Amino acid sequence: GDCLGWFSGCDPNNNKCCEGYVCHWKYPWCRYDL
Repeated sequence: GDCLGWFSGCDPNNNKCCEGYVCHWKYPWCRYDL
């Protein structure tokens, strides 16, 4: 494992997900960026 993943939870200030995902304040879970 390298990144958190859309399934994993992350923060907007401490985003630790893989390219493509975004920790928008809207929700904790990593939301897609499409």
